[PDB]
Amino acid sequence: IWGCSGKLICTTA
Repeated sequence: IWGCSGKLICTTA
C-alpha cells in the first residue's frame, strides 16, 4: 500500500 503518512520507512520497491 503506497502510502507515506508519517513513516521514516516508507520505501518499498
